[PDB]
Order: sequence, then structure tokens, then C-alpha cells
Amino acid sequence: GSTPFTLPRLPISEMTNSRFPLVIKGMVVDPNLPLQANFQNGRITLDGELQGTTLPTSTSIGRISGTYMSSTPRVFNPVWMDLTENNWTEFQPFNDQPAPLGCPDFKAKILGTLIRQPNNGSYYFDAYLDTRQHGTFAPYTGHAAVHSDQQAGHLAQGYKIQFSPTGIESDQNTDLNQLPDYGGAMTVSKGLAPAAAPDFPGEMILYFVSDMPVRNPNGERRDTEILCLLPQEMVTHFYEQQAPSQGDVALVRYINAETGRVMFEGKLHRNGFFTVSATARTLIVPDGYFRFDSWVNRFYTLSPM
Amino acid sequence: GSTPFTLPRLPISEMTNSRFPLVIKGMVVDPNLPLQANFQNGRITLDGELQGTTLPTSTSIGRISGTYMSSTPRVFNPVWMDLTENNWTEFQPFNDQPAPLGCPDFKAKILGTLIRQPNNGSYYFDAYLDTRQHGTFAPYTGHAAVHSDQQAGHLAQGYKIQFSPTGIESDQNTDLNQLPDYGGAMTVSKGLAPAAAPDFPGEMILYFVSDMPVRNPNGERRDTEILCLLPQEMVTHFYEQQAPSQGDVALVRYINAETGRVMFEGKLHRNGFFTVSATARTLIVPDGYFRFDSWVNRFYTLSPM
Ligand SMILES: [Cl-]
Ligand SMILES: [Cl-]
Repeated sequence: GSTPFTLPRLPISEMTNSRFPLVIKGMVVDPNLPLQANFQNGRITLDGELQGTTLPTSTSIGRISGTYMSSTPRVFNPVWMDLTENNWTEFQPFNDQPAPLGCPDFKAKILGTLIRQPNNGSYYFDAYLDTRQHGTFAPYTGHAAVHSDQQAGHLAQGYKIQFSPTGIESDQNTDLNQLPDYGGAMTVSKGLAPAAAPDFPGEMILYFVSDMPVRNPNGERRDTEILCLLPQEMVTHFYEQQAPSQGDVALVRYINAETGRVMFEGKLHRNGFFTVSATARTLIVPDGYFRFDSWVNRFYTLSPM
Repeated sequence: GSTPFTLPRLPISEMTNSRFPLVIKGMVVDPNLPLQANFQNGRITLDGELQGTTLPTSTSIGRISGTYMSSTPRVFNPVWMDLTENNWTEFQPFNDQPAPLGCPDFKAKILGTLIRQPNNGSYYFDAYLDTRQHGTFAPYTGHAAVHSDQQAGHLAQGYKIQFSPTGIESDQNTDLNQLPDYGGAMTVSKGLAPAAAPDFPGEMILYFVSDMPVRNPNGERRDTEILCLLPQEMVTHFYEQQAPSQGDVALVRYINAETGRVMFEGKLHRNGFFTVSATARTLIVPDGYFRFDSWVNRFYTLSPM
């Protein structure tokens, strides 16, 4: 009677990143990527329990929303936001959720626009959200500021506004595998999705990869990838099906879309991430799909990739 | 043995528009909206056959892509593109597809950015795509131009570039329910998704609604909605399941998410759109989900909304 667990029958090439609105360009396993992952977006259990700051669908990944504050709690001045969820429902600060759902889970100067909502006249202008700064990016406290030199005259106390990202600036310190300090100078622990980590020596996380759009001054080049543990279409699939997990870990096979050949197998863990048996950096082109084959015991040994 | 037809068990409030990257804010039936719909995005049959320019997932809705042409086939100069699909595979012009998949299917000055791809150094800058212009927007011919005053020095012949939209300018003539002229001055008919139209007097199309972001000079106000026939998550669901249709038309019920009460019923047509029995403008808040109940004969009479 219980809903069987399944994966979406879609090639990875047709999926999108769960941490930024981008297509998946492939997968990577690498001993020089972080051995454990702590992302807060793209986190769901296999039986459909959202974790961290993860949205169920791609409504507003990377966005923050709220109402304009005329006072704090080229020259770029802060635009302060009394934060809401991106669907404009209330966000309770200092509670059991690190930030509103969909809030960026990386540290960067994020470029984008600030959108005045239709009730106050649809308009938008350029702004950035610098998630490296404790003073203006502490969303766990219920407030955050974007920065803009284009806001003059367009906002008044209480206006609904939403930040929509286009990309980042990237420098020598950019590392998108580090979480921001959601509480600013104040530590936060409650409601974080836990570390995803293999428990088999010889297994590594299989990450899904996208290219992050970058706009540095004068076009300075520092190309940057962004990883996630689950493409958003897998998050939505597990959320929608709510299939009970019926074993320690899910055995999955990656199937070539053209030939139907089994390319490799992996473990899909209940906490929502993939591991494979590998020792060296391996790049997987996304012209295949994952197929759930069976629930297996935690001591199952994967065929080496 | 055949896959049963189903709808995604998600409230409409968690779905996104199939014609622009936006959340669905509700549904509308209205005798003063077009009685037939001709959108090319968000078109799929119930058994999973994509139509028009419709992508299976939200990879690149509203984008166009290609390689830079240094020659034609503030002051804003055209940036000419030898068009590809947005996944960088080849687009065959003058054939059986009106434009690359995901190409905008409305006429507007679409604001956004132009993205130089990582192989030539990740960088992006502001640009617009004016889909009202025959001379620079004829994607059926394999070429189109965006316009920019920020490109100087950043592009060379053959560079991969992608236009990503943020919103539109809107004026007194804006009407997003009219298709662009995909062939420019040359008519195009081949490969268009057909008109969606009720076949019951007393029934009207149930449209899904989003608010389009607008940026007019000086913040001039002209708020604009954009309609679609299917949210993209329904498109993806039907595409993924490939469920055979087992009757003339699908009977669906809209269920209140809180109470589980049946709010109204409608017909979900094989060509991929909803109709309901109504006479006057009716606005539906999206805090419910559609449930497939049975295949019915084409002469089935719906309970009035
Ligand atoms: Cl499966
Ligand atoms: Cl259903």
C-alpha cells in the first residue's frame, strides 16, 4: 500500500541546480572537493522531508524578500529589509530555521535586482546582496540589507521588495562550499541541515555541477562552479511522492540515455545525497539518468566506478 | 500495465509559470481574456508530447542562446546571435520548429543580461531583447539580435552567449497574449502549437497567472500579468510520466489544501489546458491542488464553478 520509492525519469542534463537558478552541466566526484557537504538548499530526505532552507520547488531559489525599513534595525547605500518568506508569509527569527527558505547558502557579493511588488507599482533596479558581511547579512535575526545606488525615491516604509540574483562577483577568496554566518556575529545551530558525509571509506560524494554566472569589474576572469547534492527536480520528486524509505540506503544505477547501458552505481542516502566508490577525480557528463533499483543494507559494497 | 495518468500532488502556490521564470499567484477565468490561447511555451499533451517551443523543465525559459556574429546576417547597438538551442545543441532554421525551445512567446522589450560563457571567461552585462521588431527578432531564420551599450570589447566572433531575462518594459500597447512574428516579415506556420480552445459553450479557459516584473523609465507604472495554460511543474510531470490518455478528456477537481474540500471541477484537455464552466470573471487563489478523478466522454457537463 505504501508509495514505492522512485527517481524522476529525466536525464540529469534537463535538471537544474538546487542552490542557484542554473542548469546542471554534469556531476563530479573528487578527493579535492570537500569530503562532507553542509549546504542548506537542495536538502530533503528520500521520504520527502525538507531540511535546512530548502524550497520544495524552484520558486525563489537564491532570493530574499521582505518589507522596506526606512531605518537600520559609486556609493552604495544599504536597503534594509524586514524579512519574510519569499512567498510573503511570516518568517520567525531566532527560532528553528536558519533563514527564510531559498536564502543563499554561500558567501559572495551576489549581483541582482531589487523588485518593488505590484501593489506599490511594479519597478525594479540593480542591487547586490553581500552574504559575506555580518552587519548587513544576518537573516536568522529577521533583517538583512541589499546595497544599491539606484533606490533614491522608489521605496517607502513597508513596501514589499524582493532581491533576485543574476550572478556573483568572484575573487581569490571565493569558496561557495562555505555556509554564511546566518546569525551574523551570533552563532546559529538550530534548524541547519546536517553534514552530508559518506560512511564507507573508499566512497565519496557525487556532486551535481553548474557554472555560476560571474560579473567582475572590467570582465576580470575567475570562472566558478557551484555544487549541489540534489538537483531541484529530484527534491520536488521526493517531496511530491512522500515515499517511505524501506531499507538502510537506496541502490541506484546511472543509465546512459542513448544506449541504456548501466554506467555505474551509487548509494542514494536517506538524508538526500549520492555517494559512489571512487579514488580519483571523475567527471560525469549529464546524458544519463538515475534509476532506483533496490533498498540495500548499510554494509553494501558498491561496484567501483 | 500502462502508467496511470496523474497530476503532481503540489499546491498551485508552489508552481511556476511556463512562459517566464515566475511563481504562480493564482488562476483566472474571464470572458474578457482571450477565448482561445496560442502560447508556444507551456504546451504539452497529457501523454507527454512537447509542443511549440516548450522545454520539458525550467532550464532556460525566456532565454535565447547562440554564438556571436561580428557582422549582421544612450546608443544601443545590436549584438547578433547565430542561434542554438539553449543547451547549445544545433537549431535548424526554416524547419518544423518556430524558434529554439524556451524562446519568448510574447512581444515586448525584454530586459536582461547577456552572458559570455565560461570557455571565453565568465562575464555578463546588461542587454535587452525586443521581440516586437521584425528586423532583429526573426528566430525561425536562425538569427536574432539583442541590444546593448555595454558590449564594447567583450565579444569576438563565435563566442557562446546567452540572453537571460529579468523583466519587461510595458506600455499602452503591451499585450502578452499575442505571439511574436517568429519569421520576422516572413510568415511562419510550421511547428506552432495549435490554438487551445474550449469546445463547450459555457466553458472558458482557466489560465494560470503570474505578475511580470516591469522596469519602465523613471518607474512609470503599468503593472502586467502573464498567463499560461500549464505551470511548468505540470509540464514536467506529464513529460516524465508519459501516461497514455484513456478517454476523451480528463475530469479534474480542485481541492482546498487546508480543508480537503472540493472547490470546483474542470476539464483537463488532451492538448494540455484546463477549462471550467463559468460565465463571469472568477479569480482562484492558489492554495489548492488539482486531482485527476477520471477519464470522461467529450459531452460531459461540468458542475458550474
Ligand atoms: Cl526510479
Ligand atoms: Cl492526480
